[PDB]
Amino acid sequence: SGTLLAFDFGTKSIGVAVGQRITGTARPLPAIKAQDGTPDWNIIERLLKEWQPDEIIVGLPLNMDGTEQPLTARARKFANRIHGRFGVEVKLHDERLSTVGKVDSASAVIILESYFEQGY
Repeated sequence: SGTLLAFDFGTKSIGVAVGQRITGTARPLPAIKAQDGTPDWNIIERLLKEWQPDEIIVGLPLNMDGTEQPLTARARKFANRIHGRFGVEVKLHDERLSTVGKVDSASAVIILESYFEQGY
């Protein structure tokens, strides 16, 4: 299909974006609340049945030198649980970021756009 979902892990909120390869674009969906990084999996399940993504992307936050940040490990755990519970291919995409509703998903849109621009 060329349809993809991206998630921006957070402990209180997880951003969501849906993207289309055919048109090469990404757009935000309403963020998902989390309780210490745990969402209401029914929401994630609904998104997967509704969009049938060819694969899903999860941002792997790192430092500008590529070292791991505090959330890196949680982000990864989150990524494995999606894959584990749903079987869809999940891909971690290095989120190299620096210290410088759908609006709460802005970071998920950037993660997905970057993933397309880098040729993945």
